[PDB]
Amino acid sequence: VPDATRIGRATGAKAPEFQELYDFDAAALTLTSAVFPYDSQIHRAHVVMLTEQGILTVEESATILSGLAQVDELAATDGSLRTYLPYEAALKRTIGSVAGKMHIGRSRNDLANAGKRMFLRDQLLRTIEAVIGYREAVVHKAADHLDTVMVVYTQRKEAQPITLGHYLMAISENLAKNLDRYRELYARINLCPLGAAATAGTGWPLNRDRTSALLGFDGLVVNSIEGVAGWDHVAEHAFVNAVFLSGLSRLASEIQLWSTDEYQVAELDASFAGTSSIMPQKKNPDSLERSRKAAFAAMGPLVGILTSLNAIEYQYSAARVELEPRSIDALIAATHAMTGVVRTLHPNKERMRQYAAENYSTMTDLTDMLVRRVGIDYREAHEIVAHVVITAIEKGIKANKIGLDLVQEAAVAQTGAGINVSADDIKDALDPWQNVLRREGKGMPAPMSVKASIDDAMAELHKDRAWLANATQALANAKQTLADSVQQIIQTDRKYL
Amino acid sequence: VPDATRIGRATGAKAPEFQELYDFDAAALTLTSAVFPYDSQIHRAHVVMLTEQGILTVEESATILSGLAQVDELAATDGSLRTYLPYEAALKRTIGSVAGKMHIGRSRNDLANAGKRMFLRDQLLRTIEAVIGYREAVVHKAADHLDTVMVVYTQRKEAQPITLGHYLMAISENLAKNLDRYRELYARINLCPLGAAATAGTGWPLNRDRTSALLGFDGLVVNSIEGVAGWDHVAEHAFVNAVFLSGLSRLASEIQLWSTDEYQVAELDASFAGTSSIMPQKKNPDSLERSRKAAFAAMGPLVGILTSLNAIEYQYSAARVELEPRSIDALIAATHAMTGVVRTLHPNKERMRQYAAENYSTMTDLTDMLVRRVGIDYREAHEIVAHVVITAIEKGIKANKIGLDLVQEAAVAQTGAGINVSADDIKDALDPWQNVLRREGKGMPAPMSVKASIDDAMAELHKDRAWLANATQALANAKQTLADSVQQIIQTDRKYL
Amino acid sequence: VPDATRIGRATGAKAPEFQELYDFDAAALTLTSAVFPYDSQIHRAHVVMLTEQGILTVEESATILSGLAQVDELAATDGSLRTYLPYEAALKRTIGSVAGKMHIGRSRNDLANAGKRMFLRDQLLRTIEAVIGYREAVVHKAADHLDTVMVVYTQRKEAQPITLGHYLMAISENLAKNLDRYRELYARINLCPLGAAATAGTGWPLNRDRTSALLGFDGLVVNSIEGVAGWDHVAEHAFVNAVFLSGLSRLASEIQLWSTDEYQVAELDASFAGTSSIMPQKKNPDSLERSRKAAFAAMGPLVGILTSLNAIEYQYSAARVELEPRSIDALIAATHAMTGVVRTLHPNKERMRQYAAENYSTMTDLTDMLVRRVGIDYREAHEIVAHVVITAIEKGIKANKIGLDLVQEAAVAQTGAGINVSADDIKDALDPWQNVLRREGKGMPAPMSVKASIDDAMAELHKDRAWLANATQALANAKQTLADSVQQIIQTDRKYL
Amino acid sequence: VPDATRIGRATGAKAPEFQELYDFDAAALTLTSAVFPYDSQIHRAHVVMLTEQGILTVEESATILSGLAQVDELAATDGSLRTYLPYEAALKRTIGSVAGKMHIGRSRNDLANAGKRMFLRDQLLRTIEAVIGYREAVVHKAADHLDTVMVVYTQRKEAQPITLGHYLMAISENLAKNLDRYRELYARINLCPLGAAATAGTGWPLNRDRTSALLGFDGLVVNSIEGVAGWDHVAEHAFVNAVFLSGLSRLASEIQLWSTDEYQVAELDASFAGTSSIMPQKKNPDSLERSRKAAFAAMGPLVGILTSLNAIEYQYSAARVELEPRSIDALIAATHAMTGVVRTLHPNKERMRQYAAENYSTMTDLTDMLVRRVGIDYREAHEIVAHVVITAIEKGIKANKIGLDLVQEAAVAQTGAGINVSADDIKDALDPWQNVLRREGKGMPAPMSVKASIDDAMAELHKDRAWLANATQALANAKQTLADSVQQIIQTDRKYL
Repeated sequence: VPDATRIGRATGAKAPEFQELYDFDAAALTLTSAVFPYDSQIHRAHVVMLTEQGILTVEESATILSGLAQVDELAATDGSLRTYLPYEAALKRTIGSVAGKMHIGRSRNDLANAGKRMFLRDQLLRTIEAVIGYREAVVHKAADHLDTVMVVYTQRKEAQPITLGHYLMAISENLAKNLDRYRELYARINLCPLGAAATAGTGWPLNRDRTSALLGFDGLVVNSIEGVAGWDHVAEHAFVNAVFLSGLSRLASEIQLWSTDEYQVAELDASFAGTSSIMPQKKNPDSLERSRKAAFAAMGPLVGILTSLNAIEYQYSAARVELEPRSIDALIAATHAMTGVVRTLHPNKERMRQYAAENYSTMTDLTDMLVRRVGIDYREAHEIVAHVVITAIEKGIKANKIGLDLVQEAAVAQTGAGINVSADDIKDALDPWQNVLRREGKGMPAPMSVKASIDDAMAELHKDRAWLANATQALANAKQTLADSVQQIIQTDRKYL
Repeated sequence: VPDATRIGRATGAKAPEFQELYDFDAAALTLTSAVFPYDSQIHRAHVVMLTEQGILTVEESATILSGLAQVDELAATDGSLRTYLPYEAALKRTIGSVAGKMHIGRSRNDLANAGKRMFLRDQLLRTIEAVIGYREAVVHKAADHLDTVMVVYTQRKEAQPITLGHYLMAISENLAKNLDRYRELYARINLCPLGAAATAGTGWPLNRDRTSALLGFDGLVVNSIEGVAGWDHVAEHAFVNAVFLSGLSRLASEIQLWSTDEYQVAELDASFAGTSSIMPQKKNPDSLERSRKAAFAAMGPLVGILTSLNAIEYQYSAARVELEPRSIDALIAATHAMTGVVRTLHPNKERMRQYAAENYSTMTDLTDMLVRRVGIDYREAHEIVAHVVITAIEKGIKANKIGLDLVQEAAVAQTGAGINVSADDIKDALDPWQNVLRREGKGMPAPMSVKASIDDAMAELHKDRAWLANATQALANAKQTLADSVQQIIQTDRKYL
Repeated sequence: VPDATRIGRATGAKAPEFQELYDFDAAALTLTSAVFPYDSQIHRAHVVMLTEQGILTVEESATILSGLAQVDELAATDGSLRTYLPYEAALKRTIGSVAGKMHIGRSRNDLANAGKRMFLRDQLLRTIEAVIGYREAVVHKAADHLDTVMVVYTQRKEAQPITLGHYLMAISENLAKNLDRYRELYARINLCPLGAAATAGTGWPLNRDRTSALLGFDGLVVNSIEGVAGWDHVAEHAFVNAVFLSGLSRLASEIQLWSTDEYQVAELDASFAGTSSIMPQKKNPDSLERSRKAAFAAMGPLVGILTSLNAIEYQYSAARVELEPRSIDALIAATHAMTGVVRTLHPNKERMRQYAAENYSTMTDLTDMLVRRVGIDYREAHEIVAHVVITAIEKGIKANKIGLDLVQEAAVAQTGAGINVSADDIKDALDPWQNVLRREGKGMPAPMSVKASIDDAMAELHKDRAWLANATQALANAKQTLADSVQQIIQTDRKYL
Repeated sequence: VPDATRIGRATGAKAPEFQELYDFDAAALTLTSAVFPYDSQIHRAHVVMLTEQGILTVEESATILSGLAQVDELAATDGSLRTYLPYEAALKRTIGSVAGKMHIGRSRNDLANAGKRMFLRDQLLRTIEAVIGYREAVVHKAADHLDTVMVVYTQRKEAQPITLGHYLMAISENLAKNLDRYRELYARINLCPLGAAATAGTGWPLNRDRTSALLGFDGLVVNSIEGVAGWDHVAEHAFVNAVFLSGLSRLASEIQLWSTDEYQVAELDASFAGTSSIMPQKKNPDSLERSRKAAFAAMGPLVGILTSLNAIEYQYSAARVELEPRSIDALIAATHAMTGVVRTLHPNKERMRQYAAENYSTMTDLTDMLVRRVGIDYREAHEIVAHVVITAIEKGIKANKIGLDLVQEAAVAQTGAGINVSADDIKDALDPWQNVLRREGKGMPAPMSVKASIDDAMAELHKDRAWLANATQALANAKQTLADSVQQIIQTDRKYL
């Protein structure tokens, strides 16, 4: 059965990144189902530590640890066993009374806090990976468009000449700082609240550093109230999602205006556009609009979370709003989709050059030139060139046909004085590619300037990937160390007692 | 004329920190008036740099720089001269045509972006100072209450025994991470977008590193689009305010429940409470409620800013919502007020000890004890002690009068079996101060454990102050260097030409 | 298998209304799956109208209408057939080319707009029903507590004596105005945008009034742009949910403070409370806190929707945020839960009377009495009674033991003058039940005053139910008329051609 | 001194409506200063009623009422006398002890609640007036553009031909429903909570209907808790502002795209555009962007208010966020500005007709035609016409040059079959003005259809104005009745005692 939406101008298949936008909603787990595997890790690491502290005998420990494996498999099909007390009770039906001892010196409060942190931890690494993939597409694309002269806009009005590479490296710098936000957040998420128990700790001599290490954390949430009452990292995760997607919305909006029937300076790749069920001519920006809709929706969780924190005391509370899997799934899908839009975007280079040359974005260089040559102040030069534009529009003269006669009229009509400049000066000022070549300082659109910041982004991307790799490898190490300690106890009990 | 609100039980004056809450609203500047002094700094630093680059002659430079001083003084009483173009025009009326040359290679876009950053920069240091003052009061107060036994709550129900020092050190840990957020933000605020001009730079050979250094920045916003289109730091500043104040709201809510007529475990200092104009008995928590109202209002700017970013392209845009002075003024007033509430809070130690001993917060230790002594699993022990509570309530027995007979009944009625524990074990378990002494791991309420994290917070506060001092001193250095360079040009022109 | 959470003090089963809070999240449909049955109604009504307009022959119509039945059944298990174009294509595989003609003069834009309206329509009636059930429990409960003297609070400080019936009738008045909001909204939701097609109508001679009537609408969205671009009713639905649940959060917070270990003026019914997995004494207000969490989350959709509307033009747009089934499901569950909390709430009448008599909420009547008897101004009387309270607290005198000596001291110590009142006046003023009986104006807690507004709420509830019944019956009528017209065409084609 | 921003292409003065956007921020009152005149009305009406109830002697009443006049004048320059207790104390310094008796049976709680309602009441009428002025400009403008053929957009892609009048009447229908929202809100704002006193009424025999009538209310907030705890009308006022401005943002965004350098289908009037301080060619849409920024900011108050309601009990609370004067002032300025933008907008009719004829918005009529003539299903016809567009773009054929050869190619290349239609059918289908004339059902762009809904909007606007007039006149009547009753008492005391 074919894809019934790939009709008319929607040729080929949806790009896989484009399809994500339609799939994540119905495939998203509940928070309960997504956190549940991490709770089971906590059960194992907590029991291991209880064993190493002499609170559980090695017999008791091995019986429990083997029960968790059995119950974990039951809960794969029985959703009711995914909250703690149903889980504990089913473990008691599987190995008996000893099951209850896995909760010594522990609570649902610090269990839930740790499990949700572990879930948000992986989803944070999942996000950093996607945001790195987003930046790479952006930077790779910039490197191919150092010569693609085009206008930049301000207030949705043509401003000055630049290049597509210049524009894309603004997104790279936006994404670099969003990656810092995410890494900063990670340091506060990857703290372990286990050992806080209900909110006040326990008399049982737990080793909180041990449970924290086995579960992949880089440190502890020290104070026990903060361990269960702390939620600011949930609000911050929601925020960074919101702020990052707002920049993604702006790019998607920028590209959507580029690809209007009236601009026609860019065209979406067919694999990222849909059609209309009624209007055959439509090549619709469904990818851009559905991506932005995910950006708008990220406002919701952030507001919900902060409202819930403003409404309570500094306590554990069941009234606090969560950051849900479906919210992150939406962020990932949009990020993947815009990664694809950017990689496959088709710039219409000739109409780009045309707008830059004809629609008066070069007037600033005409103004600056009068100031460089005849030495008038900028406000006066600006007033003359304004008259030039006003007159040229009235007379239908495109910017690149503006000449000496017209510049002389405006100076006269505005100051009574002529102005001492040559036809060649005007010609230089009105050449959009020279507008680019002259803007060669740090962060400006000249090729050697944009290439320089691309090289910097290359070096920064290598560090981004390195940070991601070390963080991913660290969690894998602790996960492997935990699985070893678990088999160690199960085999020790099997052989020596 | 006396303060007509200090009547009835509202004895003495309002605490000055309490009065701030009523004064900041009517005293708050507009964004235009608050940013305007920083724009004038930018005019000076930008002109200095234009001079050092040979774009302005030293004569032109000195004439401009002297004009800014004159116009700055005019604008102290003429509000209309506080936006750029009115300012430029009044400088032209004061020194003539040369005034226009101060805008060479510059725009209102990067001017405004830099000026607002400078304003938010100082207000960020102002906030860190207040948040440090908030943490100091919290930690100083904790150090005096290592022995103040009291219950901690979860879900607004008495949970386990702790101390006031333990509770306050949860706030200290919350504030430490909010200080990290603010310092992380500072690094992104203290970047200079000047040199971006409209959005694309300029042909004029500016030294952007020079203007950035003279104005106190630690680096550049490199890409020129990001220089004018970047706003994520405004949204992040709004967020950290929102999240930090949400924790402040929770403490104020915690203290407000403490000081209810029904709890009576704490009392606000008279200088932080008001009365009722109708009900003479009221000692009202106006300080707490008005502080929380500031926390709720901080939701607004954050949402407004992110909405505006979701609604535009990646451009300079006049449609973006600002972070207003009055919003920060509200944060500061609430922070100062809660600094005062915490310092002067009166804990009712005896009723604190009473609740801890009588209202069953010690039952967990009774449960843990059965598990330590007779070795039953925790779920079974928990079921027995639950029956103990149910029966003791039915019979009006306070927790600390629970004895061997009752524990034996419940075990029998629940398991058919007696339970092998002594009267002295039960007595230990039910002593609320021993509940505290036994919770002696990291982050737990035992005095030696709370004293340990106080010492850590002492060391962290010293670093907080050091970071603040270095950051404040750096801006003062650059401000002094700028003022010197300005006088240098004015005196060079006066003597040699 | 028993409910593993019903342990300790959590005796019996969860109340069914309480269980809803834990079930709705995993059971909630996607917007696609919830709107899909209504789209199929639209297909039928649209085709019927096309037939009555002579755009489809009766043969074509019957073939289509029979295909929809077949495809509807396929889509019950094939989720992919629940968006339009997959559905149309599968109808074409089932009856052939004629399938395409069901889309004549129609678009996905006005189809989706109408289908979502129909979904929100039923969910709005579902909400009004639940909110009526909420008000009935509130009013029924008030009628049983005209004598339950208790203090009302302001700023979480005891204010004046009232009764539980008085308090509950404030909620009834809050709910009456929320029912008006919902009915006002309904009139704007129940308008039909079908006939707008893409956004501009069509040349095909549709009868829009006909399609609107067959689908249960009370009128048209007239202008065709408004038909597809209109979304304000989605934002308003989100808002009323948010504002109504905020009042529900406040009641749940009110009851949660009532049921603290320190207040003890009310107790949740065991079927609406949980326990702790660690602390056996806990009787936790899970119902209240989880209900409030739904109130906080309703902030999200509202903000998401309005953000999306602020970010677009006045057009159809795929970027607009929806009101999702899971959001409404949360509202319903919380409303049902608080309906149960209110019905089964256990007021502790004796401790209610005790607080009212001892904790100084009667001082206003003491103040008013001095003004009635000796004729001093209220500010002076208020200052005397304030001194009375201050002294009585210092000396440990409960309010109801305040006598003539004390009142005379305070007047002397404050004015130098005695005060001409009798021991019996003071005794009257300090009797909390007389405080109630004297507050007998409109809306005040005296029994005859509260009974009067209960009778009014009875009459209003009868009208609420009548409006609901007429609105439900109207949709059922149109649904039946539609099903008849569909069978009419299928049988006409079967017999005569 | 001239307006230094009216330079370059910013010719003439700012339109006064445009200037409002820059003035309201610095001119906005605090909530305290804006509510204060209404509090003084309440003092008068409350005292009058106390007199009519025999609680005050006519001597006492006249002394008070004359004092309020004196103190009102003092508070015009002394801001400290604008909150209640400072005001009462200064009235006591002016007429003596009797001043205190004006507060009998009253509180700051119901005083503040009523005063803020009165303030929001007038500001609501102020808003309805502005929104009516907005709709009139929209409808007046539509009536002049029944022939202005232009494309409508969906997803920012050209959709189908319409007219400017058709588009504007979508805004009129949006505004009609926003006027209903505002009138619905008004009925809940114009209820009087006075008589509730602290929260529970009073023993003093007040006539609440009397005070309510003298102050212009149409009814009472009956229950006394609801009288002081009720805030839902504040949240609803914030919402309707937010939702209405979101529609205003969308129009401003629509017009801003119209007026891009690339669309050029509309141009802002010079009096509603600014220029750039650097780029002389800029004709910037400052009016549109600053209007949208007001729409985004209206998100803030709404969120702040609902957060504060979610964070408290159902009580009077000083923690509730207000709707501030500056928020409404922003709404009014934007509404006035867009009223001016719409009235003075310059449509470029020829380029409008050009886009409609050349850029393929007529393809739906080409598709519908194949279905009408040869009877193929819509999906097949749609696939053929899609191929037509794809081929015509490839070959550079504008829509209106599409002919029989091309249509025949596509049918063949897509179905193998030719298609039985004439050159004249195709020509009809591709004529954009006939696309309009054929869309002649309810709400469609045909002139006789748009003229019909203009006549309806005319009739609705007359009713809008009538409702506004009756509501304004009613408040003026009660204000005059109050002023009479006040002079009555002052003159009665002067003559007879």
